[PDB]
Amino acid sequence: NFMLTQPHSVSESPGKTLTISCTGSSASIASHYVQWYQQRPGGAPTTLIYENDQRPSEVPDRFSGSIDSSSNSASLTISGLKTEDEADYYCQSYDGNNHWVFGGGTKLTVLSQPKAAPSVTLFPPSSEELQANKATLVCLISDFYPGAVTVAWKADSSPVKAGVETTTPSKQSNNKYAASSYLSLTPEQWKSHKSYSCQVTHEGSTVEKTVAPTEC
Amino acid sequence: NFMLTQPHSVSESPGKTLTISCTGSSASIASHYVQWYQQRPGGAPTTLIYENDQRPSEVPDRFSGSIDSSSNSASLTISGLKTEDEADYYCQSYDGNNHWVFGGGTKLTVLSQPKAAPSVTLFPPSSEELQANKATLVCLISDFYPGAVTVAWKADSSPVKAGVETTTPSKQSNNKYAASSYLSLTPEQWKSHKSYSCQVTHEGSTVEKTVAPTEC
Ligand code: NA
Repeated sequence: NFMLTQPHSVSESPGKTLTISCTGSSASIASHYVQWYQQRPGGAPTTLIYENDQRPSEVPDRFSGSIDSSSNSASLTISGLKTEDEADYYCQSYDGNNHWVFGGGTKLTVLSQPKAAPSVTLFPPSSEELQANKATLVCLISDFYPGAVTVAWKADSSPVKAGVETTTPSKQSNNKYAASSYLSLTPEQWKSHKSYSCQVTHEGSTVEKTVAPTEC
Repeated sequence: NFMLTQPHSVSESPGKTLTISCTGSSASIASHYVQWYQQRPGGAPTTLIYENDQRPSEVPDRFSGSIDSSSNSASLTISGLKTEDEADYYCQSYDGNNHWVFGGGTKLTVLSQPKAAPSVTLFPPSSEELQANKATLVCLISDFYPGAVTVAWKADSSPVKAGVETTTPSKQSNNKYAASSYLSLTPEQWKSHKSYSCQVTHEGSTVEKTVAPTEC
């Protein structure tokens, strides 16, 4: 039935303005009231926006709500960004039976350092692995900021989904993020295809790397 | 100066008995009092044991602390593991100047599913990488539970710390955990050494793979 989708992450420098979206599925977003909550790490969530655009008195005017019926979305706009705004933000509404429905949440990053697109290194199966009748590709994703990427794999052009595992991005020692996606297959599938590809999307950046069985 | 070392992770089925050890370095464990704190996931830390073995009345008698001067260690024992005992555990004492000294912390898991040691797949630098005057080794760690590991690299037989980056464990789709570690070298250092090793520790069990520079 009805479900709410939010972006995983949003970013902006201090003093500027960003916006978090909340897109509904299977039903109109305008059918029920939409709420917005801020969740600092540990502690009670605070109500920022209720009934689409009404704001509690203790919430500053920087936070505003809106509803766009054209895109079936709710929007939380935050101006005059401060570092204290760094938190997780949730949108909430009701389904057909007036039962609660929440979004996945959005990590707000107040940019403290230069942005960085990831390095994408694709590894073919090691000879040791292939001697053990096993085959796994590893897509290493390193040195990106903020820490939100989506990975897509391809075999001989067509995309694959079965056998794909992607780890949650975690921080390296230089305050940048690292992650890795891996695709496990049988050695037959590995050789029965001309090439494999791993495609990483990081905001408006897309890198795709391609490997083929070794000829050496 | 004075340091306190705990195992990284421990686990056991409900109802059994488990001991977490805290070994001191550079000074005697019997010189100052030892505390044991418990941090449940997402909660505030509380005092389990203070002054080596004194127990606050609100703490169940299933907890107990001891001191062993022969091994220069303090130990927390939990008789009859309960589900609410799943938490992080810390030992704490003082140095010669009576400043706080904390152990590294131990993650305790009450087993809800079978324990599974990790698979460790070690990848050498690809040709596409060495073509670009770059070299990265990737250690893929997958299919383990509980989700807690520590990774250590070695060049030939000496431990290497510069260039290591390890990601945090992420829950795969089969309800087990995966993680990765990578070591970034120059193509000169890769060719110079005769072998590289990645050592993964999972609750006193260690898996360790080795690769050597072979042309292609
Ligand atoms: Na667990």
